[PDB]
Amino acid sequence: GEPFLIGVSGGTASGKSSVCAKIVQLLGQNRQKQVVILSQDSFYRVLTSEQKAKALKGQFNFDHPDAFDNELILKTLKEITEGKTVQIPVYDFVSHSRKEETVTVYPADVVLFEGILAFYSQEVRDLFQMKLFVDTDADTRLSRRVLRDISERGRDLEQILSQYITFVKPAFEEFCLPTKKYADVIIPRGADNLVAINLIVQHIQDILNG
Amino acid sequence: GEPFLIGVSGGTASGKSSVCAKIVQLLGQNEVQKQVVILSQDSFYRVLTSEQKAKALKGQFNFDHPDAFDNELILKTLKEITEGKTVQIPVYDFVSHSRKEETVTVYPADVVLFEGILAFYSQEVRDLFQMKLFVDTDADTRLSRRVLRDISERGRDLEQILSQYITFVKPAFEEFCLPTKKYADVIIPRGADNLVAINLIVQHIQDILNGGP
Amino acid sequence: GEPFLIGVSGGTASGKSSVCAKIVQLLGQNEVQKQVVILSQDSFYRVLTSEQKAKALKGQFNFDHPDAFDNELILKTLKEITEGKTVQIPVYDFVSHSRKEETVTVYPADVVLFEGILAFYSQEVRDLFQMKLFVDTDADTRLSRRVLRDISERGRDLEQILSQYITFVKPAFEEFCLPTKKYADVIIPRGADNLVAINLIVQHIQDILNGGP
Amino acid sequence: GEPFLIGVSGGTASGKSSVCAKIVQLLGQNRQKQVVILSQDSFYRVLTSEQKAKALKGQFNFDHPDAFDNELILKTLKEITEGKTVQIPVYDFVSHSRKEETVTVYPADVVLFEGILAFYSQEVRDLFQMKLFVDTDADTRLSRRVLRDISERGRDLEQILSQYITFVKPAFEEFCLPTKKYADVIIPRGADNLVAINLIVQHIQDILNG
Ligand SMILES: [N-]=[N+]=N[C@@H]1[C@H](O)[C@@H](COP(=O)(O)O)O[C@H]1n1ccc(N)nc1=O
Ligand SMILES: [N-]=[N+]=N[C@@H]1[C@H](O)[C@@H](COP(=O)(O)O)O[C@H]1n1ccc(N)nc1=O
Ligand SMILES: [N-]=[N+]=N[C@@H]1[C@H](O)[C@@H](COP(=O)(O)O)O[C@H]1n1ccc(N)nc1=O
Ligand SMILES: [N-]=[N+]=N[C@@H]1[C@H](O)[C@@H](COP(=O)(O)O)O[C@H]1n1ccc(N)nc1=O
Ligand SMILES: [Mg+2]
Ligand SMILES: [Mg+2]
Ligand SMILES: [Mg+2]
Ligand SMILES: [Mg+2]
Repeated sequence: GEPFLIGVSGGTASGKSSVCAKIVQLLGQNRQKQVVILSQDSFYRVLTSEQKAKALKGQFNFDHPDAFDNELILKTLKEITEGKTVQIPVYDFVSHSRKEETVTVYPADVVLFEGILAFYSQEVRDLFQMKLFVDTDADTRLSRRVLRDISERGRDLEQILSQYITFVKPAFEEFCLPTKKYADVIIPRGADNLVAINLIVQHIQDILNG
Repeated sequence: GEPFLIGVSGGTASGKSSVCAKIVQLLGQNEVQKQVVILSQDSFYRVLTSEQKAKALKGQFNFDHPDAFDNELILKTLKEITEGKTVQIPVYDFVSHSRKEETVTVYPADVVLFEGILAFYSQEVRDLFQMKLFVDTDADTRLSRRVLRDISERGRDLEQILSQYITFVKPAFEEFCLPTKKYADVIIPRGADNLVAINLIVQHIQDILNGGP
Repeated sequence: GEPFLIGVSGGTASGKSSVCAKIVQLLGQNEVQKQVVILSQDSFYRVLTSEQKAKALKGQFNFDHPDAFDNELILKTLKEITEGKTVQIPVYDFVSHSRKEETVTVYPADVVLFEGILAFYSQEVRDLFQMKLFVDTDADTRLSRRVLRDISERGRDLEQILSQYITFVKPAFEEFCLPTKKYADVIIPRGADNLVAINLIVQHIQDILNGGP
Repeated sequence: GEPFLIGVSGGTASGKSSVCAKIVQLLGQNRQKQVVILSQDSFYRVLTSEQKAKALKGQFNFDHPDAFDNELILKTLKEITEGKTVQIPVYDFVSHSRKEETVTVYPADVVLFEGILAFYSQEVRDLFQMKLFVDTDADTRLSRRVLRDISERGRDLEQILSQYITFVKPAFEEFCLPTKKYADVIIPRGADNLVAINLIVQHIQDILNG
């Protein structure tokens, strides 16, 4: 069959992955539908030595649409829509290097693609049969983002905040937030909005059933 | 010869003090001078009982709640300043959460600026202000500034800072500060960076002090 | 000899048109005159396809969404007005949800006011404005004004009005209009009733037109 | 035993009664705790013929603290806290008349007292062992209030709105909203905030159990 591709966007630490996890979990509550969640973060571009030098100095914008391998995203997603098995790269964010190992993703009935810029490119955007944007208060997101980067990346607090003000927040307002208008459903308060998520799940189930 | 009281509000680390400072500096650049004094709501915290200080040590005291401040003393102080009287302002030790014996003498001035997250909360205090300004700054910009302020305090954990913010500061802002925003004369987006708005406010103050243009 | 463009935003029935009207009237009272024209975003709705009009008849078309407006035509029109050109403005029939054949000629002016709930949404349009104002009015005050406007339309059900508001108008305001509020130079609480704020804005406009005080 | 008195306040159509119903319903989910919900609207004062004339002309403020029989409220609530059976008046809002029939309320383990001005009087406020304030967007509340009054009171639309602007909204900002500072828990989004309500229920259960 043909997979049902769902695109999920939203600002940093807005709860995109939590909303996808909730969707899969509620899909199984109601044979079973196979569901897989993909992340745009897996498709960061391979950096040159100069770009990696700027990144280690905190001078590379990883929130700009150019930072993502949009060509690899488009090709991976188009092969999924045609029902094939694909290989997903494994990107190391602490070292800014795409690892050699890949992850095999077998065909599923529903595929969720989440990322801060999932709706930016028009070609990938037209592949999504449903599009969701996760909305969360900017300070709530920042404090999640700060705790997340302190532990998962081991970075300094002052350097996290200066990176946020320099790159993350401006790129959100210039590149991510405008893609909100392409969303079929906008979800305020993220995964805690179980009412909205339940409507989305019921909509997904009715499209697959008939 | 009546002091001109200006109330300044806005969320934590929105720029209330910087806006007050910019107004003071701009008022002096166009002097042909004016006595200007700045008061802060943070000087009027209540003295905590030993029961309350115990909860405070466990991070279970809401310092952002209206009850945390001496609203009676705020009103009495600002009313006397309005009448041209000289007032005594307490000094508050935040480590001890108590008031030192020494007070600060504050003399009347041409312009008195009072800044506070809850400056507009009480109706009696709000009516004392002949001009009211609200500083509107992005929440994540404010949180970044607020974290850097609090973290400079020695032995103040970051996860303690962020959890106090999520539990007390953000809810108190939404529930007690934001409903008063409607009462301002002018709302200043982006804080002290908004000089077109601040220049208009300063020009309006100069013309009130001069009895006209 | 360049027209001075002012962008005005704020939620539904916040007072955008009244604020524009008050600015026009106050600019003429202190003339020693200035040509001022007012444009509205509601003139730039897109023509609806027969598929879209069908959903509109079932109350399932979002007229508050950014896609409902001709952003290309808005930008092209305001860019030509900025250059001092004369523009043709469409006329929109709301019953038919289509554009009449007749257009309205709009000549350049000293001051051009553009008002719209989504006036600041697009970055290209937002940068054309040399001054940006946001009108901040209580939501229940706005809803009361909005219901009385819509209910005067013949055969327009009240429960249809309120459900269109809850489904489309309020969410679009929170998700598309409010994030642009930060870009305004001045935020006007309580709308056209705020004459201290409006007087400051008018005085600032007069001084830009005069090249100084 | 002694009943556990809970006071619930909030603006018009904020969901106060819906929050009380949800609390009772979740209390029984977890012998059983007997719970009763009382409404401040039952204790409107008996109007004189002149006051009733102004009310029929739309010139009486039913949102002012003086409109409620605070003496009867205090006495009814104090007798409840001492464990007695009380009689609750039955007020007719369309006619502004207290009916002669009363409702018998037998002792319960938990008593919820909801009303726009439940925390206004300090004497009634000190009787509440827990205090809750329900927060909801003003336009959401107005549209609920409008539909509610169109049907339950049969009033004209223009007269509902003018009453709201003249009395309801100003009295909310002057009398109701300031009592928010007495609340132990503030509930944004009303009954839809099942996370906050669950914490309240668990707190109630732990106070009753031990
Ligand atoms: N910096 N920065 N911001 C980006 C994005 O905002 C976030 C995307 O996902 P999200 O968690 O915001 O949803 O990843 C961060 N990233 C990317 C590569 C790397 N080597 N280190 C990182 O930190
Ligand atoms: N926690 N907390 N919040 C409060 C207020 O929100 C902020 C004042 O407002 P502002 O400076 O943000 O304008 O001070 C914090 N405070 C209070 C006492 C203390 N011993 N240490 C503190 O940190
Ligand atoms: N529905 N709705 N919302 C829209 C907008 O929110 C409002 C414009 O903004 P404003 O007048 O509130 O400033 O017009 C309404 N509209 C649009 C088309 C039509 N045929 N009838 C209407 O009523
Ligand atoms: N008018 N008015 N406002 C009041 C209050 O706002 C509301 C209290 O309860 P709430 O539903 O706002 O929670 O009752 C209304 N009332 C009272 C007596 C009467 N004879 N007719 C009424 O309509
Ligand atoms: Mg993620
Ligand atoms: Mg300060
Ligand atoms: Mg208009
Ligand atoms: Mg009720």
